[PDB]
Amino acid sequence: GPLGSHMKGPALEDFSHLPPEQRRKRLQQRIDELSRELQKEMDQKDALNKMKDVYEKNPQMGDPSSLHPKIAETTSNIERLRMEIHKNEAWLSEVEGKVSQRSE
Repeated sequence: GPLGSHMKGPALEDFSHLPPEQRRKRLQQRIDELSRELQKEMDQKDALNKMKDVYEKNPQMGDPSSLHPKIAETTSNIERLRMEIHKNEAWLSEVEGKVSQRSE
């Protein structure tokens, strides 16, 4: 089944198996991790872009093309982490719209 929740290990695209209130609490914690993780990668990219420039202005360091895989993967992790923030926010859009567990 294409909709059989084919998730990549710890990368859950669900969090629905727990109730909205408990859910959003974990979503906030997930966003916490991902945003803090992303902060590293975003900085890492700028560092790599800076580093690349150093390799360009001063080949003393080495070859800038050897840093192309660096920037590529670094940016890929940036996208990866950011979209994982988005998925959480997407669920929050639902969860925070229905914080009540229906009627009593």
